[PDB]
This record gives sequence, structure tokens and C-alpha cells, in this order.
Amino acid sequence: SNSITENTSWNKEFSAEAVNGVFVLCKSSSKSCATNDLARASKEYLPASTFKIPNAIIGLETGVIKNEHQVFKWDGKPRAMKQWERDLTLRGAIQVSAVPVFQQIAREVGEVRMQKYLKKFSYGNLEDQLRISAVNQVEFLESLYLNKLSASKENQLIVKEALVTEAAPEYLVHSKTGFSGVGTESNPGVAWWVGWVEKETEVYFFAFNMDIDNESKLPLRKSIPTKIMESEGIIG
Amino acid sequence: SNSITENTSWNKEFSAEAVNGVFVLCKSSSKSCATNDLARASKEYLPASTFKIPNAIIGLETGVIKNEHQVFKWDGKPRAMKQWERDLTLRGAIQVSAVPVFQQIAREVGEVRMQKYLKKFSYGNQNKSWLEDQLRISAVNQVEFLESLYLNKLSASKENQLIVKEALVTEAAPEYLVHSKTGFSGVGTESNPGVAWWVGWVEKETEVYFFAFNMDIDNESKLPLRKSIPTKIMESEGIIG
Repeated sequence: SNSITENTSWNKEFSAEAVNGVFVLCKSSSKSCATNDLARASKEYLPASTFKIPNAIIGLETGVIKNEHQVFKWDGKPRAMKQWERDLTLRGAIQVSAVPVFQQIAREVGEVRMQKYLKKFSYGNLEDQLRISAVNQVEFLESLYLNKLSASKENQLIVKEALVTEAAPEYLVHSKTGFSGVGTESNPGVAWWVGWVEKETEVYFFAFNMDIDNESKLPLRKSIPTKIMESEGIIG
Repeated sequence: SNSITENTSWNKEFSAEAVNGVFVLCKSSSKSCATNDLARASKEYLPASTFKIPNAIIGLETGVIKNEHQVFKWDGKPRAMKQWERDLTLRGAIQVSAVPVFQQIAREVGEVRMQKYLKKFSYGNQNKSWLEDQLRISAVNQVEFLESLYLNKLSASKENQLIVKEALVTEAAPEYLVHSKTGFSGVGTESNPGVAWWVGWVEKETEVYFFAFNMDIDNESKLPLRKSIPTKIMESEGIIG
């Protein structure tokens, strides 16, 4: 029996940074989610680089991504960022959100196959022609964690390992950042931080998004959720 | 036909701490490895908790470990260590080297199948409930075995190999992922010192580094060196940190 609760206590962390956003934290064992804003938790936004998670699974399931050790070689021709100008593994391409690598994977999969898997994954309603909510992100990440997506357990495991961003004796953090851009002062951009924490035998799924009009605010997409999860005693 | 090259430059890291031990570091594959001591690199020692790597793979292959999300429930009966007195995941059991969890896995596997898997994995010298004490494995054999695991070439499903690889993650950074396992036989005596291990691999962008470290240890206070010496060597190589 799935449930969600509104917790005004986290508004502190948003107010202190003057951030308009939402944090959704779900405890797997109790099938209970908590958020600071139910309305925004259900609102759909451009996924930006969070879309690299389903794109990676689809890339492996279709065969476009050969296997776990697939290397995305750089032809030497300049790219939007120097961090993309080199050979990358799946983990490498995911961490730096390498646009050209995932655009190439998407082209080889094709429009029809890409849409077929996104419907099967219930992923929102091609990265720019799609919108997804924080609640939809945690549901999708839980399906991935449980290997319940329409793809082999092996391909789901490859993507889960490639998303590892923090390891401690008591927990493993799997996560993905997203940033659509600054947008305009009228219609701001969106910044995301989504993932899950395997802490002892408990699993916590999280999705954070915020309005962003200045690239200088990007660090807040990790600091606000990190402070909330630290105060919940989930991570350090 | 793998080769091992002696590198007297790391001797400094050992001598300074007055440590008798070996570090083996292989870039890309176990084909060409570097070490501070050719002789000791190939010398076989008891694996201690490093044995929990093949134990976990065999547990999964035999179905004793049902799947990736297996929980090892605590029966409430006091254990040798407080950190083992709770339910544990495969990663949790591996991280605290939970003896009771792995002893039970070994029993369910059976000494029969266990020995057939170890032979098929080329794990240690091929010459019951004392595997971590009876087995003998070299630092070179550890990096060869970890390279097979990494490449999914052991006689096990890709899925079971991937589950164990994820459970061994100990450090994550934007540029690298460290998979490792500690081992400690005990302090032994000055005449017969125990052995301390740190084995694993680093996925550094497109490159992979396999490592195996072991040292004589006759005093508890020296334990930190099993991680600090290899870390300092890999930090100087620009692999981690």
C-alpha cells in the first residue's frame, strides 16, 4: 500500500537557500514517501540528463551498448566541454552527462524503439520532448532497483553499478544529476538530483528538483538533499 | 603467459613503516604486473576474509544465496562481534567480514562443490569448515582471479559476477570506482606473524588497475598499513586520490 506525506520541516533547508523546489524521499520497506511539497512532487519537468538512466538501459537492451565494458571512443573533433573530449566507459559517460555519447546511442536505438521502452518503463509522458515528476522518478528508480523494468536483470545491474557515486562501510549511493539550462527569469530552468541509498537492509529512493535561473546555484541540487538525508540519518 | 616486473621504487613505502610485505599492481590486465618483491608476489598465504569473494560467487551460483537482494537474518543468538548482531545484505556481510554468514553459506554449498568451484576458478593451491585457514593463495593469483571476475570470465553467470562486483564497491569518485576486500588472519607470534590483505581493482575512466597487497603482522596497531601503504603507492601512480 503506497503512501505519501507532506513534511513542512524540510522547508527550512529550501528557505535558507531561497530555493523553489521539491524533495521526495521514499523508504522501500514501509512503502512510504515524504515530501516538502505534494503539488510540485507531482508536477512534470524536462528530465535533462536524468534521462541518461533509461537511455543507458535501452542502449544495453537493444544491443547499441555492446556490454558492461563498452568504451565510447572520441574521434578527436571538439565537443561542448573538454570533459567529453576523450574515451568514456558507461560510468564515465553518465558522470559527465556526455550529450554527444547519449545522442549517438538514441539515434541507433531509433524514435520508435526508444518510445516503446519509455512507455513500458512508465517514464514520464527525445530528452527535450519529454516531462517527468519527482514521484515518477522514485517509482522508476524503485523498479530499476528491484529489476522490475522490461529489460534483463544483467542490463539493470550494469546501469545500477554505473550510477554508484558514494560508498561508505554502511551505505552505497546511486545517483544522477540533471540541468536543463537557466531558461528565462519568467520560465526558469530545472536542476535535478535523483537516486537511491542502500543503507544496511533499508533502501531510500530520492528525487530533488528546483527552479534555477543562474548556473551558480547548481551546487544546491546536491547540498539541500544531502542536508535533508543527513538529518534523517541516511548518509554522512 | 603473464609476466611480473620488480620495481625497487616502492621499497621506500615499505622500509619507512618497517613492513615485510608485497604489492602487485597490474594495468589493463594481469598479463604484465609490477611489484616490489618478485619472490613474495608469487608466495601463497592463507586468504583470510579475501576468501569471502569466491565464497559469495559460489553461494550465488549454487542458489544458496537466492539473489542480489538476499538478507542474512540474525537469529538473535550472540555472535563473536556486535557488528554481526543484525540483519545483513551481501554488501553488509562482506564489509564487516561476517564469519557466521559465510560459514553457513559454505556449509549449504558443501565441501564437495566448494572445492570443484575453487579448482574451476584457479583459486589458490589445488594440493572442511576451515577454507580461509586451509587454502593458500599468492598476491599474483589474487589479481588473476579479480581480473577474471572483472571480465565476467569465471565459471559463473554474468549476473552472479555483477552482483559480487557491486557488493565489493568501497570508494566512488567522479573519475574512479574502487572494488576491494580486506583480510586479517590474526597477530600470530613474532616467529610466525599473521597476514593482512587488501585486494581489489580500480575502474579509472576507460583504464582498469588490479591490485593485491599482503604483509606480515604481529601487532594489531599495524592493521591500518594494509590500506595506507597500497593507497600511497596508487596515489603516487595517480590511480586514486
